[PDB]
Amino acid sequence: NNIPSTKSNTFTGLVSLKYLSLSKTFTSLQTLTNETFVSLAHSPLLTLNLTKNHISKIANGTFSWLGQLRILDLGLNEIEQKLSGQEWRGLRNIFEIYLSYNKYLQLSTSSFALVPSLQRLMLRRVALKNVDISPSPFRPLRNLTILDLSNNNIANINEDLLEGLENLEI
RNA sequence: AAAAAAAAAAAAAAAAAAAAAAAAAAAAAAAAAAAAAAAAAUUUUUUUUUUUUUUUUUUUUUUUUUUUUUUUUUUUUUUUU
Ligand SMILES: *[C@@H]1O[C@H](CO)[C@@H](O[C@@H]2O[C@H](CO)[C@@H](O[C@@H]3O[C@H](CO)[C@@H](O)[C@H](O)[C@@H]3O)[C@H](O)[C@H]2NC(C)=O)[C@H](O)[C@H]1NC(C)=O
Ligand SMILES: *[C@@H]1O[C@H](CO)[C@@H](O[C@@H]2O[C@H](CO)[C@@H](O[C@@H]3O[C@H](CO)[C@@H](O)[C@H](O)[C@@H]3O)[C@H](O)[C@H]2NC(C)=O)[C@H](O)[C@H]1NC(C)=O
Ligand SMILES: *[C@@H]1O[C@H](CO)[C@@H](O[C@@H]2O[C@H](CO)[C@@H](O[C@@H]3O[C@H](CO)[C@@H](O)[C@H](O)[C@@H]3O)[C@H](O)[C@H]2NC(C)=O)[C@H](O)[C@H]1NC(C)=O
Ligand SMILES: *[C@@H]1O[C@H](CO)[C@@H](O[C@@H]2O[C@H](CO)[C@@H](O)[C@H](O)[C@H]2NC(C)=O)[C@H](O)[C@H]1NC(C)=O
Repeated sequence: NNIPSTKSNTFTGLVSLKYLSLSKTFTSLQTLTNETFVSLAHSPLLTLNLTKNHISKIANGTFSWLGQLRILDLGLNEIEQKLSGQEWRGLRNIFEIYLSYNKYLQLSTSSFALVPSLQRLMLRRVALKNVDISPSPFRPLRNLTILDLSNNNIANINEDLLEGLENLEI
């Protein structure tokens, strides 16, 4: 679809919505703030698709109202930002992360400490850099089961990386 | 009482020529020093500009194989309008 962007009360009234797909829907969503998904405050969403939406920047607390959100898809986008952890603020019980197929995703020591209840995490084709800092960004995470960092040209990995990820299987 | 010649002692003052010394200043010659400086012969750091080797990401191009559709020119054959 070709909707420019959402409004304050676009999705207001959906008190039972749990499956939402917005793939290749928004063309004027270059920058994401915390006033986009405000309409879904009362929606117990479980799946969220946002691929091919030309997402390039998200603000702190954008998904704060998505407390019950478990599945999110931000792949196939043009994200150009520095991860700090506050981008995933408000995710009380999140299941997995879809941020593959990007061009720049810089990781920090606290980029993922806010949400430690993940299950899967793949960063395929994101060109991530500077993951040599200690402690590792994945240290707080405990229930990761699938971890993919392929097609990103990892410069270096140290001993502190992949520490304590006992639950990992793939 | 006083004045003078030969012979002998002389005490003081003003000058000088020498010897033995001693402080003071000024000249040099050697042993050191503290330095603000100067190079030269051995180690190496940081930064800028660039060379070579090696491992990989993105994009583009060539070829081969497989496969889905828009068009088809053929129809060996089958009942026919
Ligand atoms: C959505 O994103 C905007 C943009 O970052 C957030 O606005 C920012 O909010 C912080 C926190 O309040 C502000 O920092 C501090 O604000 C207080 C006033 O509350 C002020 O006294 C401090 O000096 C400091 O500035 C920040 O200025 C503000 N920035 C902008 C551009 O608005 C907003 O809070 C976010 N909302 C949610 C729900 O996440
Ligand atoms: C948002 O919607 C899109 C479109 O429906 C979903 O894309 C689909 O994603 C799945 C899983 O990534 C794809 O399945 C896999 O496809 C690859 C080829 O890309 C194949 O090699 C695998 O064996 C597997 O079949 C699926 O093809 C793909 N469909 C389309 C039309 O792109 C996307 O998953 C949705 N995001 C969600 C649900 O979070
Ligand atoms: C969204 O949240 C992140 C994480 O809280 C914010 O990043 C944080 O920004 C502050 C203010 O710049 C940083 O504090 C200072 O950082 C400098 C280094 O940039 C450091 O030298 C100072 O001593 C001080 O700590 C904080 O470190 C930084 N945190 C992280 C994890 O990056 C970001 O500003 C927020 N953005 C918005 C729009 O609200
Ligand atoms: C990490 O995974 C474990 C195992 O799935 C989680 O423990 C479960 O937590 C739920 C909800 O709190 C309980 O209903 C289950 O009974 C727990 N299972 C076990 C075997 O203990 C744990 O909560 C996860 N960690 C985080 C931070 O979410």
